[PDB]
Amino acid sequence: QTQQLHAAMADTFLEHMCRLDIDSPPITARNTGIICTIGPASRSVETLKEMIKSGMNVARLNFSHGTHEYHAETIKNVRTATESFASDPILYRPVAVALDTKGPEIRTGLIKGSGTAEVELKKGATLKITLDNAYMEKCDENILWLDYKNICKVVEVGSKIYVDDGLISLQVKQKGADFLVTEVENGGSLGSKKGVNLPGAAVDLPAVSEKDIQDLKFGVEQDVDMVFASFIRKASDVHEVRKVLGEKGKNIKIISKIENHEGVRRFDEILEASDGIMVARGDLGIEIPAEKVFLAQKMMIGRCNRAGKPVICATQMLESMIKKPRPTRAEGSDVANAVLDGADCIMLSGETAKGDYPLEAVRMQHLIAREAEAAIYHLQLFEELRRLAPITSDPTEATAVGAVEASFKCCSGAIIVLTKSGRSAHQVARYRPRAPIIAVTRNPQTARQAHLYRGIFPVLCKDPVQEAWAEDVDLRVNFAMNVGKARGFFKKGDVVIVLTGWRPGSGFTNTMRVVPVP
Amino acid sequence: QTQQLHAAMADTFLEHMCRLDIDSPPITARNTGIICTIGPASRSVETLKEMIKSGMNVARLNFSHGTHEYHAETIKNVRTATESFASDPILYRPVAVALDTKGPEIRTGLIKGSGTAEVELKKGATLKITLDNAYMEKCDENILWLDYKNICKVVEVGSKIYVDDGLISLQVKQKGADFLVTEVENGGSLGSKKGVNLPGAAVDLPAVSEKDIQDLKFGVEQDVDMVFASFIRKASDVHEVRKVLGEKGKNIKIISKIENHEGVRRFDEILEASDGIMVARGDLGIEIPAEKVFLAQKMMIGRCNRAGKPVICATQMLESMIKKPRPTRAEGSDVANAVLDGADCIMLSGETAKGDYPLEAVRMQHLIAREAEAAIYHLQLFEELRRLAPITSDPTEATAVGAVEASFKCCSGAIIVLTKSGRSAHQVARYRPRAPIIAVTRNPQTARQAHLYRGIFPVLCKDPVQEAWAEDVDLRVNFAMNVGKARGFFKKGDVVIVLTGWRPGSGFTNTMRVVPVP
Amino acid sequence: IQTQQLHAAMADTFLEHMCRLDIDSPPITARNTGIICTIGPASRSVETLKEMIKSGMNVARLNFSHGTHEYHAETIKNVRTATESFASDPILYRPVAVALDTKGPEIRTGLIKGSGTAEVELKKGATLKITLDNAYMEKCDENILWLDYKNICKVVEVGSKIYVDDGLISLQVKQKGADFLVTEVENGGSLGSKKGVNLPGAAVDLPAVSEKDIQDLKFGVEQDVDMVFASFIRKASDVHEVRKVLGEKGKNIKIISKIENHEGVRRFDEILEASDGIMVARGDLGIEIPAEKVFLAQKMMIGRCNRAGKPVICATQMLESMIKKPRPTRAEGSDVANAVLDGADCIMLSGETAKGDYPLEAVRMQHLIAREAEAAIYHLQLFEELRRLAPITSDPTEATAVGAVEASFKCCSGAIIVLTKSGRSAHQVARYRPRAPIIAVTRNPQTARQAHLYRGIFPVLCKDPVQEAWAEDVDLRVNFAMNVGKARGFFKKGDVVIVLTGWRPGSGFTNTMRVVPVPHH
Ligand SMILES: O=P(O)(O)OC[C@H]1O[C@](O)(COP(=O)(O)O)[C@@H](O)[C@@H]1O
Ligand SMILES: O=P(O)(O)OC[C@H]1O[C@](O)(COP(=O)(O)O)[C@@H](O)[C@@H]1O
Ligand SMILES: O=P(O)(O)OC[C@H]1O[C@](O)(COP(=O)(O)O)[C@@H](O)[C@@H]1O
Ligand SMILES: [Mg+2]
Ligand SMILES: [Mg+2]
Ligand SMILES: [Mg+2]
Ligand SMILES: [Mg+2]
Repeated sequence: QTQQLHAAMADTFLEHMCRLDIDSPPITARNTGIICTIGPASRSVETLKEMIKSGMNVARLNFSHGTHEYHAETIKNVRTATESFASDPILYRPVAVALDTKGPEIRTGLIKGSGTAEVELKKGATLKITLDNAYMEKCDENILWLDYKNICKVVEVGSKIYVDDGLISLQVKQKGADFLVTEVENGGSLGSKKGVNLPGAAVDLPAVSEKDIQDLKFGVEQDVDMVFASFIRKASDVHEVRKVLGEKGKNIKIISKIENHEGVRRFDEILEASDGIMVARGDLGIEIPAEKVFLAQKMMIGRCNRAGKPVICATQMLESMIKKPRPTRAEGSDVANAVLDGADCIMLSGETAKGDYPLEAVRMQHLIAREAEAAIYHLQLFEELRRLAPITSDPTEATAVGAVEASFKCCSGAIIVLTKSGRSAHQVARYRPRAPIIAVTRNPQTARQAHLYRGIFPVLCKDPVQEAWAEDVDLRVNFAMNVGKARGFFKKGDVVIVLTGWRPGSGFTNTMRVVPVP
Repeated sequence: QTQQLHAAMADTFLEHMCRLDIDSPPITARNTGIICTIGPASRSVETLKEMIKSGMNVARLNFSHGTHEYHAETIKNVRTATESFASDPILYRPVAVALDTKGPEIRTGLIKGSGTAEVELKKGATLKITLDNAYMEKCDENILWLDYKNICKVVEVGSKIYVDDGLISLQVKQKGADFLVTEVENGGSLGSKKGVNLPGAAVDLPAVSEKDIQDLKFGVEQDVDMVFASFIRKASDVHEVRKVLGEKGKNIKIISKIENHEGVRRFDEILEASDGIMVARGDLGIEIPAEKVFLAQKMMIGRCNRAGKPVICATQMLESMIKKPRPTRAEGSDVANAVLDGADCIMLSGETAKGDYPLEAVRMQHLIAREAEAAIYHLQLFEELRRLAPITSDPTEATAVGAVEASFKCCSGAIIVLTKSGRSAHQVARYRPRAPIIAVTRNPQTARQAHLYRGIFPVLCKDPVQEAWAEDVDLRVNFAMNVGKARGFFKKGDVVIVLTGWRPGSGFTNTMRVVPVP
Repeated sequence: IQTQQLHAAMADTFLEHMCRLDIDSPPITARNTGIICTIGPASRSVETLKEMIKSGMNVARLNFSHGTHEYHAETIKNVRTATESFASDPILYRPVAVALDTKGPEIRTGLIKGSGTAEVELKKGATLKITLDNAYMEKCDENILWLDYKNICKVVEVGSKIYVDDGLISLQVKQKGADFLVTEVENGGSLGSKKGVNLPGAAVDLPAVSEKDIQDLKFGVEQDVDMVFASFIRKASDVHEVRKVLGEKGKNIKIISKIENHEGVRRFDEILEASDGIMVARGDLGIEIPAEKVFLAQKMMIGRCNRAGKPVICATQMLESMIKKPRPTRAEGSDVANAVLDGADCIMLSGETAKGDYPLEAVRMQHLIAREAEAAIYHLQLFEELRRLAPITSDPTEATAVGAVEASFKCCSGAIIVLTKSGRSAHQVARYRPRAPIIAVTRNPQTARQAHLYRGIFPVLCKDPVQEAWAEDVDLRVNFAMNVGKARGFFKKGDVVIVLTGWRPGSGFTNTMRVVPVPHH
C-alpha cells in the first residue's frame, strides 16, 4: 500500500496514528511551500539554480542587515537563476521573492569606549536605565542606555526587561520620569548595541521604522511578490504597511509576523487585515515563555486554516544544519509536525543564508514535508473544514468543495485550476485535498504568489491567447496535463479534476469536470 | 427560518432532535416516492387523474387476485390518466406501473360443502391438520387440510401456525409424519382456501409459481416498469425471476420482497442479485415476531442505503384510512420514521385499492414525507455515506459526490442531471442531497423507473434532437430550469447544480456546473 | 449468534448500526421503558388488574374527562388491592403508581335545536355566525353556533381557523365584532351538540385549572396519587397554578405537563423548566397543529426532555387497533419502537386498556416492543452525546452516576444498583441512559412508585426495619436488590454488577460506586 492510505482510512485519530507505515512511500508531489532566506552562503546564481532544483519556492531577503545595493544584487541573482529554466515552460518552476522588514527595535548603547568591550552582570545587582543621551557611548554595569525614549510609559514596577536576545533579564523596581532602577535576575556578559524586548508590554513603537518605510518602498521598486512585515502588534500596524506599499504595490501580499504577546492577543483583528501570517518562533519565544510557543504556533496555524489564509512556520526548524549535513531527530520532528499542524510554508533562515549546508537543508525540508503530507488525517480534517464552512451562495466556493470532495472520492492525481488571480486555486487549497493543485495562469505574479498556499503548484502559460476562447481554455488544460505528466504526478489512465469558468475574466470559475489523463 | 435548517446545523443528533421545529415549513419538493396499489376504489380514469395530482408516482398491481383481462384494464386506465397531462411536458409527471407477483403459497381446503360456509375456532380447542386428501373438500373445526405436502418435515412441536393472513393462530402440540395436532391460541372464523404461513420455518416452495411464470410473461407483454417479486428467500429465487422475464424483459427492475425469516437471514445475497428491495411488513410480521419487524425494516433500509439500491416500505402505513378520513398518530409516526429511516418509496395497499379514502391517503403520505425529509440529519447522513463510499476511479461517481457536496454548500435549489439510462441520477441520489434531483431524459422508461429512488424528479423531454449536440444539451438544461421554476422548486437568482457529460451516450457524465437560475 | 444487539452496538457509524440490527439477537430479560395504562370499564376489576401488573403495567392512569369521584375512588381501591396482592413477598412485589389526568379547560358548543342527539349539516363555503349570547345555548342551528368561551373574540383575528368537534369541522373568521364572529365553513360535516372546540394558533386565555380541575386535583391529594398529568399546559404560569392547587399537602406529587397545542409547543422550554415531566399528548396536539407535523413536536420534546433529564411520556393511539383486534398494525408496532428509540421514558395506552377488547394483549405487546427497541438504541453515540452536553459540575452525585454508567458499559453489567431515599440518585443514573437496568432500592413507597416515570429504573421497596449498624443496613439493602435481580432473571451468580451507595445516611451523599460480582446467597 502507498501514500499512507491504509492509515487514511482509519475511523479513529488513534487508529490513524497506529497505522502510519514507514514502508508506505509518498506520492511524488510536495505540497508545503519552502521558503529559503538568501545570504552569503546561497547568493550565487550557480548556487541558486541548485536551491531551486532542490525545492526552494520562495527567496526571503532579511532587511535586518545588508544595504539596498547588496539586496538588489541578491534579487537579480535569484531572478537570473530562475529564468535559466524558463526555456522549457513545462518544467519551469516559478520562484517568488520576499522582503522581510527589519521592523522597530530597542537597542542599547556602547559599553565604556569600544563597542568590543563587555561588562559582567551579577544575579541580584542594581542596574539603572537612563534615556539621557550623555550615556549613549559610556554604558557600564551600573548605568545602561536605550533608544526607546518612551520605555517609562509602557512599563510598570515589576515588569521584566530582556536584554541581548533574552539572555539578560531585569525587573523594574522603581520608575521615575527619566530613569528606571532595575534588579538583575539573569546574570551574564553585557555587550554593545544589544537588542531589548519588553515582555508583556504594549510597545508603542511606530508600525514601520524610518528604515522600514524606505526598505518597503524599495521592495515596491524591486517588484517583490510578498512582504513579511515585522513585529505586527495590532491591525493598524498592518494597515500602515499596506498604506506604505500603497497603490503601486497594492497586489503585494502582506504577511504579518507575530513576534510578541500583543501580537498573539490581537491575532484575530490582525489576521483579518493580513493576507497571511508568519509564526515568528525566534523573537516570539523571547517575548513569551519558550515552553508556550507551540501553543501559539498551533493556535495560529489553526485559525489560519479556518480563515483560508496562508500561514508560515519560521525559525530554527533545521538549525543544526548550519553546522552539520544531517539534522537532529527533534528538527526532523519539528518539520513533520508543522506540516501535520497544517502550515502552508516551511522556512529556513540561518540554514540557507549562512550555513555550511544550504542544499542539504532544502532537500531535508522537501523530504519530510512529503512524508508528513501523506500522514495527515484528511478524513477528519476534511469533515471538520466542511462542517465549519460558512453557507455561501458563491458558485466559486461551491465548485471548490465539490472538486475537493470529488478528488477524495477518486484518489485524483491532481486538481487542475485555470486561475487569473489565483483566487480559484486558493479556494481549492483552503480545503486541503491530498492531491496537488496545478494552477495554470498567464499572470507571472500569480504564479509566484501561489506558492504561499499549501498544495498549489503554479504553472505559467507563456503561449499567446488563442482566437476562440474555448480552444484557449482547452490549451491551458492541456498544458497542465503535460506538466503533470512530465513531473510524474500522474500517467495516462489516472483520473484528474479540472476546474474552469464559463466566461473569461476573474471569478467565473464554476465548472468541475472529472477527466481521465489522455 | 425554513426547511428545518436550524436543526440541520446541530453538532449532535440530540441537539438535532431538540431543534426540530413545527414552525419551520418544508420546501415544495417531496423526495420519497409514493406507491399506490390500484384496485376497486381507484381503478377509474377519473379517479387516477386525482391520484396522480395528489402525488402517486407508481401504480402497484397485486396479482394475488384479479384476472389478466382485469389487470390489463387497470393498466389501460393508469396510462389514460397519465397521458391526459402529457400535453404540457413541463407539468407532466411520469407514472410507473408495477406488477407484484402472487408468489408461492400454502392454502387450506374448502369448509364442509360450499366454499362459502365458515367454522368457528375457539381459544384453546384442538385443531388437527391433515394432508390426507379426503379432507380437501370437507374441512370443519376439528380437521383442517393444507396443500403443502412438506409441512411436517419443517415444523416441530411448539411451532406457531398462522391461518388466514395471521388472523388465526395455532401451536403444534404433537407432530407425526402425516398429521399435526394443534391448539387454537387466537379464535376466529375459519373459511375456505385461506392462506398459511409457518413462521420461522424455511419454506422450500419453488421460486416462481406456475401462475407466476404466466403472470410475469404478461407483465413483459404489458410493458410494466418493475416487478415486486414475492417471497424471495434466497438469491436463486431472484435469478429464477430474472430468467423468466428473460431477454424480452431484461430491462424490468426486479424488486425482491422480503417476507420471512430466510429472506431476512439471507438478505445480503438477495440484495446483491436484486435491483431493489421491498420490506413487506404484513407477511413479514406473520413469519417473525411482530415486535421484531422494526428491526428488520431498519436493517434493510440501512443496507439498501449502503448499497445505493432502492428500498420500499410497505403495508399498513395508513391502515386506518381504509375506514376513516384522517390517520392515527401512530400511522403519522410510522410514515415519518420510514422516511427518516431513509426509505426510497413509501407504499399504500388497502388504503388506495379498497378504502373509502384513496385520495386522502395519498395526500397524507405526501404531507408527511415532505416534513420528514426536512427533518433528516443530513450532516451525519452525508458524513456517514461519504466515509463508507468505496474509493473508485469511476468519473461519474466522483462527479455525483462533488455535485452533492456542492449542493449542501450552497443551499442549492436543485441538482439537474441529464441522464439517458437514469444511472447518473441514481448515483446522485445514493448520496441523499436535501435538494431535489430533476432528471432530464428522453427515455420514457427511464423517466418512469426513476421514481424508485429518493429525490429524483423524472422529467421527460419529448422533443427531437436538433442541430449541435451542445445546444441540444443546453436545451435540455433549459427544460429542467423551466420545470423547476414552474413547480416552485426555485426562482430566478437561486443557484443550482447541473450535471452533463463531455460526449453523447451513457457513461461520460462528468461535468458539474454551478449556475444561477435565469 | 450474539445477543442483545451487541454487534450493532459496536458499529462506528449510525448507518452501520442500523445495518447491523439483527432479528435473531434476543433482548435481555429486563425492560426499561415504563408502561402507563389507562384504567376503565375493561380493566377496573381486581382480577384483571393482577393480570395487568403481571403483564407489565407500571402506572395506572385515571382520565378525569369522564367518571365521578365515587367511580374513580373505586378504580384506585382496586388498583391498590391488585398491587398489594403481591406484597406478601417483597422480592417479587412490583410497585404500581397511580396517576390523575385532569380534564382541563375546554371550549364546548351548545345543543342543536331541540334534542341534544339531533344534528345539522354544514356545507363547504356556507356562513356560520358564532355568538356567545346565552339565548342561543339551547337552539344551535347551521346559521348560529354558541360557545362557552366568553373570551373567544379577544384571542382570535380575521383569518384564524376554528376547529369544531375534534377538528372535524373547520371554520375561518371573516369578520370580528365585540360579541360575535362571522365565519365561513372550510370543512363540511355533521354538527352535533356539546362538541369540543380548538382554537389553532390562538393564545387561549382559559385559566390553567378549571373549577372541576381544582376539585379533581384536591381529590387526587386526598386519594394520595403519585402524579398528575395536567391538561392543556400552555405557559409556565399554568404549571405554577397546578402546583399551587396541590399546594403544601401535595407538594410531593409529580406534576407532568401535557403539551396539547401550539402555545404549549412554542413555550415548551419555560414549561419543561417548571414541570417534573412532560407528556406528548399526540391526539389533542394533532388537532391543534397539522397532523403531519406531530412527529416533529414529539421528537423535539423527547429530545429536550432527554437533555434536561426530566421524564417524557408518549401518548395516544400507539396501539389503537387493539381496541378491536388482538394484534397491532405494523405502523403501531413501528410507532412504539420509535418512541423508545426516540428516547421516551414511558409509553402509554388509552382506549386500548380502558375500554378495548384486549387490555392484556396491549400491555404485553408494549412490553415486547420496548424490550426489542431498547437493545436497538445506539448507546455509543447516545452516551457520547449526553456526556458532551453535560455541564461540568462539582456535584459528587453526578460524577458518581456517570462513572457508574460508564463502568456498566465497560463490563456489560447485569444492573446498576442504587440505594435511593428520594429517587434522586436513581434519576441521575437514568439520565445517562445505560443499557443495564437500574434497580433502585428504597424504603419510601412513594419514591418506589414515582420511580417508574424514568427510563430503566426498576423500583424495589424494602419493607424491613432499619438495622442497628448503618453499614449492615446498607449491606442489607444491597443484598435485597441482589436477590430481586436474581429472582427476576436479570443476572445469575458470576455476572458483574454496579452498586451505588453513600458515605453517610440521608439524601444526596451518594458517592460510592463499586463493581461487584453477584454472590452465591
Ligand atoms: O482565478 P480567478 O481570478 O477567479 O479567475 C478564473 C478565471 O479563469 C478562467 O477559467 C480563464 O481565464 P481567462 O479569463 O484568462 O480566460 C475564467 O473562465 C475564470 O473566470
Ligand atoms: O446522448 P445524449 O442524450 O446527448 O446524452 C448526453 C448526456 O447523457 C449522459 O449520457 C448521461 O449518462 P447516463 O445515461 O449513463 O445517466 C451524459 O454523457 C451526458 O450528460
Ligand atoms: O441509610 P439511608 O439514609 O437510607 O441512605 C443510603 C444512601 O443512599 C442515599 O440516601 C442516596 O439517596 P437520595 O437519592 O435520596 O439522595 C445516600 O445519601 C446514602 O448514603
Ligand atoms: Mg524579528
Ligand atoms: Mg405472501
Ligand atoms: Mg468503518
Ligand atoms: Mg385533552
